Amino acid sequence: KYVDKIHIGNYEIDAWYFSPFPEDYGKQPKLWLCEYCLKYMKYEKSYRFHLGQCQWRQPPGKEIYRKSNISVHEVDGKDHKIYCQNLCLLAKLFLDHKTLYFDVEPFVFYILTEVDRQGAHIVGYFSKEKESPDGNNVSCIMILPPYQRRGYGRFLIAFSYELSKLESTVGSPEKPLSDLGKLSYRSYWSSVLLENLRDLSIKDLSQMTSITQNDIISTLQSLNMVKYWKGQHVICVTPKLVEEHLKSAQYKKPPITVDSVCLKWAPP
Ligand SMILES: Cc1cc(-n2cccn2)cc(C(=O)NNS(=O)(=O)c2ccccc2)c1F
Ligand code: NA
Ligand SMILES: [Zn+2]
Repeated sequence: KYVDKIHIGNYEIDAWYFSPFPEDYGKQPKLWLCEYCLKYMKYEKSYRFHLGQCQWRQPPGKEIYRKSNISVHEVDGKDHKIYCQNLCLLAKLFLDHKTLYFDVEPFVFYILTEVDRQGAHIVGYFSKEKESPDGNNVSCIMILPPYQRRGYGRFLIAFSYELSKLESTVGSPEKPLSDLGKLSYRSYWSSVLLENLRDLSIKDLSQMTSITQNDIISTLQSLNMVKYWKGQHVICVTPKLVEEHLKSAQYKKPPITVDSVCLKWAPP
């Protein structure tokens, strides 16, 4: 019997996939997580006791982003081993293709939190290899289900690439991307490419955004905005074909914007 339902903060959330919590925790009906330190418990009474004991009101690590009540925390797998393992155990409940939850030292995690008077509440996260050989600026990305399809996920993609802009490199998410993930990247890419051509070689669109050319190209093929000439992909679009696509219904909700002004990060 596996964990199938968590209680975290003020939400109960059904599980989507199997997550390797220790067998004693699995056999429980419900798992109870401190929304700040991510400690998981088997009983409401231990949960309730911890709630009055817990002194954490925010994630560990450094607050590298803060605009309004949106915040992002940098947490190093090496410096916060237990926390990051709980994080991956939580994320595995909603990621089919994540395979890594105890070997956290090679990774750095970026926690997205929403702040109120009581504290900074975890919305989602993405992981990132300290040293990625395949040039992957994202390993796993996860938005908690009650926060999905409301901007936070795209915000993390943007934030992932702004760190890519500060390291002077291009990066692509590791694969396979989940179903919600595939649709969120194509949408982000489309929106960033379209609003760069309303405002260029493919190699230029690749350095101005740190999007890999394959991701640029494949998105432009999805828009029918690229011609092929003797083995080469060429952007072909009129400013009108950028503007209809840009104002089509899909790009109408006001996103949460990464204001680089408010990003207190420096490359290693
Ligand atoms: C990468 C990613 C992953 C997950 N996820 C995976 C497992 C569990 N969750 C959820 C989201 C998401 O929340 N997408 N919706 S969105 O942020 O509002 C949004 C709006 C416009 C354009 C692009 C996105 C997401 F982006
Ligand atoms: Na649910
Ligand atoms: Zn705690």
